[PDB]
Amino acid sequence: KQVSWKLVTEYAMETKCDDVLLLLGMYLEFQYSFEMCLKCIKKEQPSHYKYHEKHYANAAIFADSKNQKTICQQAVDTVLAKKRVDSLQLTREQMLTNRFNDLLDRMDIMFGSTGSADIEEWMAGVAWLHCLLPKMDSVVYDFLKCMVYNIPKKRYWLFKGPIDSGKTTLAAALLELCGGKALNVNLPLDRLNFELGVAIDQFLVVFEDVKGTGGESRDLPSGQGINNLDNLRDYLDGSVKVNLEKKHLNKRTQIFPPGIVTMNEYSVPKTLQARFVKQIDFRPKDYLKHCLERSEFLLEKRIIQSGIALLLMLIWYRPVAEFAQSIQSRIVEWKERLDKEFSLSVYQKMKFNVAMGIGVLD
Amino acid sequence: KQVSWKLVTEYAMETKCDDVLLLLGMYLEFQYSFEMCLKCIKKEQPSHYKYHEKHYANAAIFADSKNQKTICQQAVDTVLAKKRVDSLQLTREQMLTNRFNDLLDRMDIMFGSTGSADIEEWMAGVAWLHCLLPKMDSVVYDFLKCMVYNIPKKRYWLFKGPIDSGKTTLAAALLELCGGKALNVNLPLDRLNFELGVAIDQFLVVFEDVKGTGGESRDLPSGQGINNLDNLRDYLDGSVKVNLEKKHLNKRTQIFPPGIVTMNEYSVPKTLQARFVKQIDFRPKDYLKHCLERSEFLLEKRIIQSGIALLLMLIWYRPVAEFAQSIQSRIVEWKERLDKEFSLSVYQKMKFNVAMGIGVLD
Amino acid sequence: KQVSWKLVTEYAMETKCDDVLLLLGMYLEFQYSFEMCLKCIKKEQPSHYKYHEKHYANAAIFADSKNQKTICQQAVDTVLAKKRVDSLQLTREQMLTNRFNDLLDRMDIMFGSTGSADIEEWMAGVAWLHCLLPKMDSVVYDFLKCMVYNIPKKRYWLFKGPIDSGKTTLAAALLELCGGKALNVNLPLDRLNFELGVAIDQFLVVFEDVKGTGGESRDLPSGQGINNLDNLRDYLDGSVKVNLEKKHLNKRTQIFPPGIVTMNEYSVPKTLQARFVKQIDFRPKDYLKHCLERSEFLLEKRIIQSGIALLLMLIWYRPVAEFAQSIQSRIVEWKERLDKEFSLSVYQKMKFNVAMGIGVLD
Amino acid sequence: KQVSWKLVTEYAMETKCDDVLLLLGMYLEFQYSFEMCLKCIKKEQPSHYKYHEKHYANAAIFADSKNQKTICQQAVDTVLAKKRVDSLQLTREQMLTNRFNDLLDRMDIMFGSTGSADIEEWMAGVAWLHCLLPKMDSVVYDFLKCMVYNIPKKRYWLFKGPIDSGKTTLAAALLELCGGKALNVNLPLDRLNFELGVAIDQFLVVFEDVKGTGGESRDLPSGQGINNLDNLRDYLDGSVKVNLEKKHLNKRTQIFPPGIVTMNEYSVPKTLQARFVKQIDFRPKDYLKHCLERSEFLLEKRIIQSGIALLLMLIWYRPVAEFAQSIQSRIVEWKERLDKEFSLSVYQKMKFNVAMGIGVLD
Amino acid sequence: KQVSWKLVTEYAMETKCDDVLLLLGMYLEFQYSFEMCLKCIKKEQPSHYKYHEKHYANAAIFADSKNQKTICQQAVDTVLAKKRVDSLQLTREQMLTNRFNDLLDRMDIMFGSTGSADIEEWMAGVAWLHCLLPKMDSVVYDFLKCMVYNIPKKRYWLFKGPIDSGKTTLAAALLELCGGKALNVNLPLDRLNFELGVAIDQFLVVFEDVKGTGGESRDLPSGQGINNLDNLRDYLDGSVKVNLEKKHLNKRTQIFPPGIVTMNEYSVPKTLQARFVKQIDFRPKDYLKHCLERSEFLLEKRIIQSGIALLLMLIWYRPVAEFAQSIQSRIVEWKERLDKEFSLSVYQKMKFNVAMGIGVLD
DNA sequence: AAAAAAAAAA
DNA sequence: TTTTTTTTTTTTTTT
Ligand SMILES: Nc1ncnc2c1ncn2[C@@H]1O[C@H](COP(=O)(O)OP(=O)(O)NP(=O)(O)O)[C@@H](O)[C@H]1O
Ligand SMILES: Nc1ncnc2c1ncn2[C@@H]1O[C@H](COP(=O)(O)OP(=O)(O)NP(=O)(O)O)[C@@H](O)[C@H]1O
Ligand SMILES: Nc1ncnc2c1ncn2[C@@H]1O[C@H](COP(=O)(O)OP(=O)(O)NP(=O)(O)O)[C@@H](O)[C@H]1O
Ligand SMILES: Nc1ncnc2c1ncn2[C@@H]1O[C@H](COP(=O)(O)OP(=O)(O)NP(=O)(O)O)[C@@H](O)[C@H]1O
Ligand SMILES: Nc1ncnc2c1ncn2[C@@H]1O[C@H](COP(=O)(O)OP(=O)(O)NP(=O)(O)O)[C@@H](O)[C@H]1O
Ligand SMILES: [Mg+2]
Ligand SMILES: [Mg+2]
Ligand SMILES: [Mg+2]
Ligand SMILES: [Mg+2]
Repeated sequence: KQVSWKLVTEYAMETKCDDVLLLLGMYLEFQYSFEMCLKCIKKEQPSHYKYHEKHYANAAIFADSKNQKTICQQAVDTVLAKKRVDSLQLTREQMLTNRFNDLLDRMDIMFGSTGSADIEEWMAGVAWLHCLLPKMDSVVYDFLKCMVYNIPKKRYWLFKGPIDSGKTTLAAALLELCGGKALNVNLPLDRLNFELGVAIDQFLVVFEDVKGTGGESRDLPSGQGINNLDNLRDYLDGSVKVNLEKKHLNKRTQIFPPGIVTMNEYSVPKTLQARFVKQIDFRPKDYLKHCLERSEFLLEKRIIQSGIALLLMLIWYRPVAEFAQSIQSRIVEWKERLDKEFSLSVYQKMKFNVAMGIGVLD
Repeated sequence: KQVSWKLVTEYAMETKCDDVLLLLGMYLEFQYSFEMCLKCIKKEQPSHYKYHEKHYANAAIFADSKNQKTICQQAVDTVLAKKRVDSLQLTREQMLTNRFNDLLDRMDIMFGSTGSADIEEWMAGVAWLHCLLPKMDSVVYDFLKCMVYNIPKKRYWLFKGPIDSGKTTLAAALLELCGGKALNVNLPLDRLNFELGVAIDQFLVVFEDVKGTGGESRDLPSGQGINNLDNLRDYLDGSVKVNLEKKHLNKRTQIFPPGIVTMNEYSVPKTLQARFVKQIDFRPKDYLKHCLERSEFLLEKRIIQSGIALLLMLIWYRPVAEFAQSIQSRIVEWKERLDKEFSLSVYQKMKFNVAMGIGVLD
Repeated sequence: KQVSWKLVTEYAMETKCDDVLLLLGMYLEFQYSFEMCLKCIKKEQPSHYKYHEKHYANAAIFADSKNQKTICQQAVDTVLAKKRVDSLQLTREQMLTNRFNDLLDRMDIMFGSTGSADIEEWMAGVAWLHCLLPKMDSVVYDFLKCMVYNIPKKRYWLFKGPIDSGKTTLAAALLELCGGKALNVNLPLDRLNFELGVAIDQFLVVFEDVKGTGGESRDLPSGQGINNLDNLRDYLDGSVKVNLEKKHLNKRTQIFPPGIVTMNEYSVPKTLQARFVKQIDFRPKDYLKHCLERSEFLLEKRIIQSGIALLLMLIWYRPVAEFAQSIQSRIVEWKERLDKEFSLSVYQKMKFNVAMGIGVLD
Repeated sequence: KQVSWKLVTEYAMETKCDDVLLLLGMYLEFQYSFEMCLKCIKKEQPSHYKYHEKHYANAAIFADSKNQKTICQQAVDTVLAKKRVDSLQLTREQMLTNRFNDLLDRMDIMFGSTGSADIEEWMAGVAWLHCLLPKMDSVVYDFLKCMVYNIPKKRYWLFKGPIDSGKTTLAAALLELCGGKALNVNLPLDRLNFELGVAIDQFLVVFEDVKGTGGESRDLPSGQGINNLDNLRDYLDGSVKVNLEKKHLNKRTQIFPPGIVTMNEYSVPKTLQARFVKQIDFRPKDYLKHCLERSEFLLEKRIIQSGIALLLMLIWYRPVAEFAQSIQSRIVEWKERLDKEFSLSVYQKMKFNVAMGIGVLD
Repeated sequence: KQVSWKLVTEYAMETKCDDVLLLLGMYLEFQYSFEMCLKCIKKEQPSHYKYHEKHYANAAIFADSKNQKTICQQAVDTVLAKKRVDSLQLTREQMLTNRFNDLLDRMDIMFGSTGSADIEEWMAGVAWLHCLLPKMDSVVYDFLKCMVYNIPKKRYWLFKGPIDSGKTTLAAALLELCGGKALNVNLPLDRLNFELGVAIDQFLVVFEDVKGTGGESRDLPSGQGINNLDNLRDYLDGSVKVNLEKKHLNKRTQIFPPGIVTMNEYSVPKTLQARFVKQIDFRPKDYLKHCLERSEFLLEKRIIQSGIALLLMLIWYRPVAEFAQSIQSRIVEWKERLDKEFSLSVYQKMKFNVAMGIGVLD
């Protein structure tokens, strides 16, 4: 009997593999007899134990096949095809709702019986993040609205401030919450062309720690990053479709995604400042630093960087009526869960602990 | 049974699908039965609900196929071949007439009972756009005439003015009305051959926010753009055929499209000014800014940069005899629809509100 | 039943089609039955209505085939192979005679019952174009003599003059008269490889706008152009073969074609200038500008740029003995036809109108 | 009978072979009959004598086959697929435990009856290494734990010190112990992309002697290293997934490995210093120099550079409980072997010897 | 019946086609029936009329083939393989003997019964070339011997003299006879290494117009050629193999080819002078100056710069025994053709006329 | 070399 | 017609 190419494509669609080698490796694991397999007995990785029993019959025939990478490439092309359909056909609020469901699925595994995560530690991350900027929940919601509305010159936010002020921390958390890519535009213009091609069909880009000039009076070393962004100001506007490029593929024409620019206090040209709708001035705080070294699980488990921490913040602080109709059902359930496991008094003591620089759980 | 490559060519041709991954994605959605399909029920996308019932039988066989991307490649090659033939064989009047028919089809769906667009909001777009440049309806007709009369060396228009003056706004509207591609020539000169290759068989190009050398007082960052356009000088002239590159394809040779250059008050060489038949000076106006702040639907729905806003402007202001004979009958219907839904007095109140800087609809 | 690949190759040879997508586009239009075919009934395009009835039966089978672009590649390669053979085999007067013969075929369909041109406008172009230089008929006979004789180190002519001097209008007409290609050599020297590849099997190349060095005293931007040409000095001399790379293919070696350099008043190094045969100093005239201004049809119909206008000028001025003995059979027919259209009086009158700076007509 | 592609993939997996030509050469060795095979009788290389008898039947049929590289490519693709699966799915503690197992498998061969090496020479390495830096066993355990926890922005170490001070010695030993590659960030900034592409799927990286711009007054050569490294801030941070590229391969998105920066006493900008957890001030020891001059087998055998000498240090000094529970069995066996072969007095004498700069083994 | 790929390969080997399109194009011309076709009847191209007769049957079946480019590619690959075997395995005498045979067969086409070239003008070329130096036939014959023997040190010749002394004329004639290439060593040292890469696999190289440094006390432009060339000592001597690199390609090792230095009369250092075996003082001759003007067809068809003109000089002046035994039969035929058309008295009169400045050939 | 685009075998 | 094998370019290097 022949290998079903349909079942490989179905597995790739269910797990959302863009990576042809990862799909090959995953599916080859399904060779071995389901009745005994240690990974399913451990329930180690969910993209295995949920799928092995279904795919075992096909994976045994797949292992005999002489064209295995051709099968996996078609399956990856089917996942890339659906992603390009979704980008052109979904409303941008549907795209965010789809990302929130994927994060809520990940939360259901993390905080259940199987998962390692302790919501007490993750909500301590919510408390630490809510102390970073004034009215942080409103900041997050206003960012989401901006990324959803995609208003044709009002699409980018600027994060500015010293070393260890929290810019990359909040940017990486918003990058996981919305989904997107990080781009390093400090590299020279002849390689920059392929860096920008990583934005093809993405929801956000974050331009991380871009360097200007005129910094040596502050011992900030100069670089080309801000001169590179001002050559790309066509891409930051998003009024017209730009032509993105990746190796061997012909150019794709699209509106370049919304995003965040993070920098130290270099000077920004007025032409580029015109592209940024809002600037957030991050300031280092002594108590946030003292709190983190007494609360090291926040850094080790990467809680303060995680989109799941900002999503928990939105669940805790925002009204139900702000979420899209599809997720409001799951959101109401998560609000009940947080009010069951924390009183307001535990959370208010967590924020008091942060302001004192004491360990968040103390 | 057997997969029909012909039917995929029909769907690609009717959808006018240039992208192999988009065609693959869309056609695979037809594999599910149209008796239950929620997107046929909801009628969310016209590229689906019109076609699914016809293509279900073939999409079920396509989903079992091992050739899937090869089937899609030939269909896409047929759509690109149809554009090649049209680009050589049609007069520029007929090419523009076809683009107007395509926009009028889209207007019918958009302003019909199935559609989401309030015609009153888009006619407020016509009012805002008409206040940007004096005699803008004549500017638009003069531009269309200029792009149809592909007169060598009298082919390109220059847009000049400060930050937030309207250059990108109007160029983006003309780009959608006429059809064309935006090009960035601020990137370095070794890489531009593949940027210029996007102009193959396009009706217009727009060279967007290109940067001058010098002029670093006034805080304008210098860049290669204007020198790169003084290079490439025969591309702008269009007396001679230029040679254009796509990856894995031989050098296509054609007269490079006419177009617009938008730039931010840099100094232009006399050699390059000799290529531009008309310069438009965009000037920032306080009342347009305050009008937009109070009538934000214009930016959220992207009305003021849409080709449909300019097409509605031409339908309102130009006499029918200036449109092509084939499209007269459809345009008389639209003039009747606008005069039915709008008096002149409602529209003159809209223009009065724009000059007042209050909300255009108030 | 099978496709005849030989009928597709016969169509490509008949129409001299060397673009693979254009051949696919053209031949697919034959799949509809010719008896109701509007494009045949209207006789719009000769490349369709001549051939549809013959190729219909094969195009129906071709439309069902699964390897359509392979069939077209072989047909295109047959046409490119003929162009390659005739480039190496033909005596260089037969090359120019062949090029005249299908310019005369092109004229014969322009001015016929299905025609779309006025001989008075095209001869008004001849009258205008004859004014541009002293004894223009002798100059074009000198140029064509140089291009057929192709004497080593005596192969190129230099056109210099300020803005709007006529050098591109004449080079573009000579380009169409000989059927060369225009090469932009202002790109970086390491990336001219595929652009010089366009010169393979051509009769001329025109170096439109080679930017020089030291133009600042004249407000002329500098660039790589002249220094690239001086690094191509062996290509200009033509004493040795050069190795030209073009894609889907191995490299072709040939003596590089002769040609024209057009140049806006830059400083030129003696090592370059010393090996052009003749420099023509173009300069503007007030009466030509007012004449073109008062007779817009010349520009709109591309008359003054056209090698058909220069070919008509050769009919009107040169003895019948100058043309090749084989083409004289067509030249003598056009000779009597132009006398039948125009007396010397109306020609001299329009020569006077040009000299008076009034509209060339009447 | 047909060739088993499965048995080749099995050989590739058991050998961990990811070079197509090496796999082809290795499997072609097996075609010659087992009973006669001189490589099996001499027990030359374990990758042959273990596997030949099993694969001879298949290798004879492989040696006749016409698609030998296609067979090996799939087998190499299967090994690379497992590497990419394990890269995403393992915890970093398991990655390090798998590396320690592969090292202990090497140690079995090195110090066994067939082995080629003397434990006393290698343990003299442990004594020389422990004297290089104070509390070296804690420094190495703290390093392992730092690379395993991978705390963002708290995950690179700085090895700073003058000429000949042991930096590259310890870095090479740590790089073999953990696995990883060295990077030369001093290259011109265009090359930097393909340098950084070496970090793909690696557990560590080391930046070997990054040169700065300062310190000409202390006789340190200027270079671009520190300036290039400060462009890579987000690569050192590890908060965001950076987009690495190899030659011709498309961009792969991952968290950049943690690691070590080695440099002479150039000045470090505060933005780059803020990304290093620990500065280890390496300084030259008179006694280590006089010791190596009289114990040169350490250099000849490459003992002090080797991760096996650092692993022996960890087996000697650290409690059993600090190792992963999977490998504790082997660690306990190796502690008993070391206590059997070396009295503490033998090791004490070695350290007293190197402290005096006497030959370690005296 | 099936196409013989062997007959296509045989045609390519007998025509020496490196070119896949030229092979395809010529072979398709054989598809027409031999009894009637015009190119045969004209006897115009020997690469057709010799071969069409036998290849007709194969070309008819080849015209129906679907593989046409694949067949020609294999045939061309055989001719390239033939060249690479000959390149590595021939003696240097055989390489020159093959160049001679190709030139004699090219001569026999030019001068035969179906000829196209006036043997008297080419013999006036011999008379003008012989007058350029004392004992020119000994200069030519000894130079050929030097390049053939390729003796270390005794390997380069210095062509020195005033401006307009014929130095580049004679070097160009020797290049075409021996099959070399020309180099520009004047460049600053940076790009010199890619310039030396021109020499890979060439038989002979010429250093064209080597500018010296010290001469500009006179009108001689000071340049770096001599001091560059002094440093290239190992390339000149040819004792040891040197690395050569073509752009974008890896280095190859070979003995750098023998050659000529062409110089204006700069001072030469003693160390460079030792590496030339002979210096030729070219001097200006007024009677040759006036002879050129009175005979200019020599320049118009470059007879006095063609390799065939020097080969005619060797055929006229040198004995049969000095030519290679393989070619002596064709040389005896060619000697008799010159003897029967030119008496020594008529040829001596040509030399006398040249010596008198009489350009008339008589 | 690695991939995209393209052609041959049974 | 189903299934496997082949060619060529891009990229990279270069400036
Ligand atoms: N506001 C803050 N006050 C004190 N410590 C902070 C703050 N924000 C972040 N940190 C600490 O600094 C580390 C790095 O934060 P990060 O967001 O990368 O700083 P940043 O503003 O991006 N600095 P940089 O990227 O170097 O300009 C975090 O892991 C925290 O330990
Ligand atoms: N003439 C105008 N006066 C005031 N506001 C305007 C005007 N035109 C446009 N705007 C505002 O400017 C925004 C951007 O316009 P846009 O056409 O992109 O500017 P521009 O002239 O291209 N500036 P820039 O691209 O930076 O050179 C619009 O979204 C409006 O909010
Ligand atoms: N001798 C002339 N005097 C005045 N106008 C002229 C003359 N020749 C041409 N023109 C006008 O100049 C326009 C462009 O001529 P063209 O030969 O393309 O310019 P040019 O000299 O090449 N300019 P440039 O390419 O910038 O050097 C034509 O379309 C005419 O309108
Ligand atoms: N701490 C030390 N004191 C004295 N000699 C040492 C020390 N460590 C190493 N050596 C010797 O120095 C040699 C080079 O050591 P290595 O670790 O490569 O130096 P390094 O610090 O990397 N030098 P550099 O790379 O120039 O900064 C070793 O082979 C030893 O012979
Ligand atoms: N003895 C002679 N005296 C003067 N002119 C001559 C003589 N012999 C030949 N010529 C002509 O000299 C011209 C230039 O010679 P050529 O060899 O091209 O330059 P050259 O001698 O290399 N000068 P240069 O390159 O500046 O060193 C040719 O066109 C010859 O026809
Ligand atoms: Mg940062
Ligand atoms: Mg703009
Ligand atoms: Mg011009
Ligand atoms: Mg070192």
